[PDB]
Amino acid sequence: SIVGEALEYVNIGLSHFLALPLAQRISLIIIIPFIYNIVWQLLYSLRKDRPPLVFYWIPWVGSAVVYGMKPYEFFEECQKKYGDIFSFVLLGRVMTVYLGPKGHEFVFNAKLADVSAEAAYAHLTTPVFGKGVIYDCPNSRLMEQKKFVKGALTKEAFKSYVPLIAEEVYKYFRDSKNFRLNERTTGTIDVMVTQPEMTIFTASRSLLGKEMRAKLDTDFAYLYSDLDKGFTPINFVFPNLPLEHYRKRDHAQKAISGTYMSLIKERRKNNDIQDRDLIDSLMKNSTYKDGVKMTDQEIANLLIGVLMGGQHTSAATSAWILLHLAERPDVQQELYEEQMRVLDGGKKELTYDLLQEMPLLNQTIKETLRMHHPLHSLFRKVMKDMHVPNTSYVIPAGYHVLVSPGYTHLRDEYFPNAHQFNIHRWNNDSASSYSVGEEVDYGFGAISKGVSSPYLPFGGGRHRCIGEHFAYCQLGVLMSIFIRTLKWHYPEGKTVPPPDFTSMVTLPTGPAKIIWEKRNPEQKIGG
Ligand code: HEM
Ligand SMILES: O=C(NC[C@](O)(Cn1cncn1)c1ccc(F)cc1F)c1ccc(-c2ccc(OC(F)(F)F)cc2)cc1
Ligand SMILES: CCCCCCCCCCCCO[C@@H]1O[C@H](CO)[C@@H](O[C@H]2O[C@H](CO)[C@@H](O)[C@H](O)[C@H]2O)[C@H](O)[C@H]1O
Repeated sequence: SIVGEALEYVNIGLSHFLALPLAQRISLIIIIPFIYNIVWQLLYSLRKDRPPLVFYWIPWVGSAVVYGMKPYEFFEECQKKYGDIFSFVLLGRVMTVYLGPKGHEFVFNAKLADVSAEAAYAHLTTPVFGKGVIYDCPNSRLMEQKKFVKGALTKEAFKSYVPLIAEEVYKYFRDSKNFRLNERTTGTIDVMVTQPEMTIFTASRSLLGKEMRAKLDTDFAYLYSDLDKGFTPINFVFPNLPLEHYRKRDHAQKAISGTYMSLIKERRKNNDIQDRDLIDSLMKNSTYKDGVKMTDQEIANLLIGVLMGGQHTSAATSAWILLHLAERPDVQQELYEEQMRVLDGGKKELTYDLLQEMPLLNQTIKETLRMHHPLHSLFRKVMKDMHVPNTSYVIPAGYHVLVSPGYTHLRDEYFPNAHQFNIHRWNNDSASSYSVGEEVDYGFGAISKGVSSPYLPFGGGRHRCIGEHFAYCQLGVLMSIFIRTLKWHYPEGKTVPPPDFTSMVTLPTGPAKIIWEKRNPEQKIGG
């Protein structure tokens, strides 16, 4: 039994390792994890209680590069080889993807005990929004925060928002250097300049109120830019680095939330709390069901998060709407005729109810969100082992699950000719979304119990979006006015750009320029 002499040579070998020249040591510090990673994958591949794991060369990094550049093309290749459930390594994390409607069910309807959104997202959002809200709090708090925000998102609220949003659009056409319709009949714009600007102007005026919109006409607007630059997927890896980008971000968060808090405290002092905006609403309705009240700081931080999330999804979407219509004068013409019919040649004022009578306009939004889901991947951290039904698979705690309704939006099996933009695929189905059957309430209102729809621009289950009707209201007013006021087209040789999958939303790669011209060159915008 010469295991003793073998154990002596183990200790001897461990000693001889340290006497290697330093280059051989570093070389061994690199070659040994690499070889072990390959060996580990080969062994892992033997497992039958695990989904197939995408092979990768660089330890820790995994498939990060190819996933980040072209996630849908990555998914399609993986789907061909391995089917609908497969894992990949992403910067030290194991991501289990479940494609298609069954994956929507597996992730969006997973048990609260099994998965955690806030554990996946906290580092992404908390340094931008501030503490105590959205993902920096337990799920039950998030549920009620969504309930609070929904209280300012009623039909009656949208009826008041429409003329406010319309006013802001017309003001932008009049005053922005990108347009100046009283002085120019044609111009060239970068839609990733105009649309983020129009989106924050319209959303601040309606959700935040006249005071906070007024602020955007000052140097305070630079704080919003500074905060917007902090809203980036780099926060997943580097939420805080001692650089200037980060300190500009933190400073802006303090100053913007400070501005909101100043208005909040001034309103309470003056007893000036009406039903004007989301701030009024949160001042009157922000008590959790255990009787704890949101602080003024948490109210402000929630306002930041709502406005920032709504900012990126909606600005990206109206950019894509403009870009797809720039090569589709037929759609512009069809939309214009609908406007003339619904609004009696323009003699009728746009109202929230009339927006509902504009199916083609709404189908255009719907179809843009099919082809351009602003969020290509949604994440949950796995908290308890999950059995994948009808498989032998178990997804262990410490893994992440990734769901991608945006991938299914682009599958021919569910949307024939899925890479053609065609608003008429939605004829007699112009609703922003539809609960086909039974409903459930997680704390913010009854929503569809099933999430099997191949079309889920707004997600589903407890984390489902509550801004869908605001987004359609905002996008609808904005596009109604764009269509009635302008025609637009591409400069020669340009077409729809491909998306940027490394940004917070799948926005178009730039510079994405269109040329506009006034339908009525003599139309003037008053005020
Ligand atoms: C076209 C516009 C929009 C799209 C496509 C969209 C999409 C989504 C999606 C897919 C989710 C689910 C996220 C997940 O499961 O991880 C979500 C959540 C949410 N969205 Fe939106 N959104 C849009 C606009 C807005 C707007 C305008 C607001 C606010 C006014 C908003 C506020 C929220 C909130 C509060 C949540 C809940 C997050 C959670 O429960 O974890 N969204 N949105
Ligand atoms: O903002 C994100 N998720 C919060 C969000 O739901 C966004 N949102 C939804 N509705 C409106 N905004 C949210 C909810 C409530 C709020 F109040 C504020 C919010 F903001 C998100 C952003 C980027 C990625 C992402 C993932 C992978 C990726 O690819 C990679 F890794 F870079 F390669 C790129 C981006 C995922 C989620
Ligand atoms: C015969 C004539 C008389 C018939 C009666 C007609 C009643 C008309 C009143 C309709 C009610 C709408 O009036 C009021 O609108 C505001 C929006 O401005 C809604 O307000 C809602 O949105 C605002 C703004 O986001 C939030 O601040 C607020 O917390 C929320 O409740 C009120 O909830 C609603 O009560």
